[PDB]
Amino acid sequence: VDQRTRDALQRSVQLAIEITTNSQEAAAKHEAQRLEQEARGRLERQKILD
Amino acid sequence: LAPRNKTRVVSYRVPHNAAVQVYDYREKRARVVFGPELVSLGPEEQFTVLSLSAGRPKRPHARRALCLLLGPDFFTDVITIETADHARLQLQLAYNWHFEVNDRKDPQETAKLFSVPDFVGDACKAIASRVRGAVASVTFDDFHKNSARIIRTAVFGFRDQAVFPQNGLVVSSVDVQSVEPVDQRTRDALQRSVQLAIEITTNSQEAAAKHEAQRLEQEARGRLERQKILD
Amino acid sequence: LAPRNKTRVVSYRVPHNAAVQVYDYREKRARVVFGPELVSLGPEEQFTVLSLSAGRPKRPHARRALCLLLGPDFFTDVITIETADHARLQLQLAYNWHFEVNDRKDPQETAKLFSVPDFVGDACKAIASRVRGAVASVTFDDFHKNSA
Ligand SMILES: NC(=O)c1ccc[n+]([C@@H]2O[C@H](COP(=O)([O-])OP(=O)(O)OC[C@H]3O[C@@H](n4cnc5c(N)ncnc54)[C@H](O)[C@@H]3O)[C@@H](O)[C@H]2O)c1
Ligand SMILES: NC(=O)c1ccc[n+]([C@@H]2O[C@H](COP(=O)([O-])OP(=O)(O)OC[C@H]3O[C@@H](n4cnc5c(N)ncnc54)[C@H](O)[C@@H]3O)[C@@H](O)[C@H]2O)c1
Repeated sequence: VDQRTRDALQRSVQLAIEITTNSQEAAAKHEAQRLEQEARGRLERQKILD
Repeated sequence: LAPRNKTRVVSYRVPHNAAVQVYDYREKRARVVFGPELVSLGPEEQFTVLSLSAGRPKRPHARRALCLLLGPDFFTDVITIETADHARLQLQLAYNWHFEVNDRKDPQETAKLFSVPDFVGDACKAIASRVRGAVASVTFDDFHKNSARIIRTAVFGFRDQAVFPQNGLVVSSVDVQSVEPVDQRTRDALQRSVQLAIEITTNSQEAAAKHEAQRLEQEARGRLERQKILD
Repeated sequence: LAPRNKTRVVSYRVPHNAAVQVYDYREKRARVVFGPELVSLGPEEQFTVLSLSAGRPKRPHARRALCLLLGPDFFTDVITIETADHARLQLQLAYNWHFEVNDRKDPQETAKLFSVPDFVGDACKAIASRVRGAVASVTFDDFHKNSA
């Protein structure tokens, strides 16, 4: 019945959306770091072979 | 239009896959007429007029009719629900139904098609209550990624069809059409999510290109050093 | 146009790969006429008019017709979907269909072609629900590279 209550719940749903976007950005950052380290390791082994 | 002749036998042509109910108030005898037969009233018989539901949010008392069509039709309803994350969002569903009349010669089975005089509003509010109840304990992300299975489990049970045994109305399918948030801020927040996904994809292709460039650069450098020592 | 002679036998020429349904309300007998035959009504027979779906987003009740064409045609629909990355994007699809009539002499099989009086809106919303449901759990990059 109270409008303030519904307005308070809108902040809850926008915080849930912000949480989901932060989660996908963190997953992308960790995949980027894994590929970066794999390429760096292959590059170092190739420099020693050269 | 033009007036009808009150002295002529009042009659009506029942379509294919339809039925009418008509009770002889004098001779005390009911009959349900199926198929594409032509129905002609006796001197004291009357029709059973069906007050049905229609419209886009399925309001009641919106389509009065005279015969009952029991074919594989569908009707579509708009359902506003809210999730466990308090995400208000509205749906558009589609409901394949038909009537299972086992025997058309049975006076007791075929009477039950008119046992429920608003077979559309009943089924639509029933499926609305079921879907609304099951989604209210499901978060927004799970619902967005799995909303076919959620609603198909909410409507049916533990089952391929949702039979309604008061009148024999099965519901054989549900077809979700449009799921969008009621709140504009919600949609605006999701636009930032999709543009971040695109930026992630471009950063991934740029990193892959950089690592391929570094591999070719080191290979050429190694061949150059071996050639300088040979010279 | 010019008025028709009400006293003449009302008749209609069914095309190739088509059918009509017509029920004799007096003699209590239905018949489904196939092929390119010419159909002539008895004194109490009537046609079954089909209210179909048409248009670019496939609205309902947009093309009333009289005979049923059961050939290898296609109809095209526009489907707005959304992916697991919340990418709203619309499609244009094309649906090769035909009717499988095993026996044209069977009164019960051939009655079922008119069992569903809007065979276009039904199939298009059904394929819309299926595609919309399956793509909603697939990310945007996978869908763009593998959407066939
Ligand atoms: N198999 C199919 O896919 C199929 C077959 C026939 C018709 N259709 C059409 O699909 C459309 C869906 O639109 P909607 O439901 O959003 O519009 P709506 O909500 O206004 O339709 C109300 C529903 O009530 C039903 N109805 C009306 N009068 C009736 C009677 N006398 N007896 C029994 N049932 C009756 C109709 O079939 C319709 O589906 C219908 O208008 C219908 O003509 C589909
Ligand atoms: N094999 C083929 O590729 C082939 C064959 C014939 C026609 N076509 C044409 O392809 C076009 C596709 O356009 P669209 O579907 O976007 O336009 P649309 O969506 O307006 O067409 C509606 C569909 O309903 C069908 N239809 C109309 N009246 C009918 C009846 N009485 N009985 C049975 N079916 C009926 C038509 O075949 C058409 O495909 C059609 O207009 C059709 O003429 C293709």
